[PDB]
Amino acid sequence: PALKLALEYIVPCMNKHGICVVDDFLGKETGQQIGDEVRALHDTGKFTDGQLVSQIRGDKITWIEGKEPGCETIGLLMSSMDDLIRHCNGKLGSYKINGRTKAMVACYPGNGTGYVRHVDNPNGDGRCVTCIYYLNKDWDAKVSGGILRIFPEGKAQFADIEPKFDRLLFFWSDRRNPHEVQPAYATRYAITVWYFDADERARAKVKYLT
Ligand SMILES: O=C(NCc1ccc(Oc2ccccc2)cc1)c1cnc(-n2cccn2)nc1O
Ligand SMILES: [Mn+2]
Repeated sequence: PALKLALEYIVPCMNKHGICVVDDFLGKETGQQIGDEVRALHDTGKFTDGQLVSQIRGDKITWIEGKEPGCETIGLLMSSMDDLIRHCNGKLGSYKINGRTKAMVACYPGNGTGYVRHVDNPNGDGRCVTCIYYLNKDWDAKVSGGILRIFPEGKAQFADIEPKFDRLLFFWSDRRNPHEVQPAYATRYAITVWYFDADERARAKVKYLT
């Protein structure tokens, strides 16, 4: 359960490696339901965020609050993510997590598109923990690719994360974990939520106002 999973794995694993994976997070029924909602978003051309603003990502994204009609199971996923982070309260490094972003739903077309190497939060914008959920049924990375490769600072080796179905991924959002998405040869879906550190976000606000 959430508390046991948080205190006995996520907290120790995050403090040791900064990268954490939870498999079969929600179960098959809920996983396929989340997939159905995401596919509905894709089929009705909802991945149009940024499409009206001038400058280059190759994927398509949309932001989900979780309470929109047809997005309820995504909201349920977001609730479960929150339960875990809440049960970690105060024990995740030195962070005091007080908020989060909406869910970013990302679609990778499958024509070799991936995501260039980057750092999620390199300039202290307040994001401390990156949470990704994968909903790709029967993903065989040997053929379909789409592996997320993370290069943790203070490790010799890199960490390869297959976007397997019903998999949850946690990692520090700062310079410790640069990462890239390898080319995708099948439609690849991911849902990402970012949690905020209170004081770092306050410092960021002060910088914006100063
Ligand atoms: O950083 C990102 N996008 C910009 C962003 C994200 C969240 C934000 O929320 C807030 C809101 C308010 C204050 C601070 C942050 C803001 C900007 C971002 C990071 N990785 C990826 N990957 C794609 C594949 C693997 N990784 N794609 C991304 O688009
Ligand atoms: Mn990223």
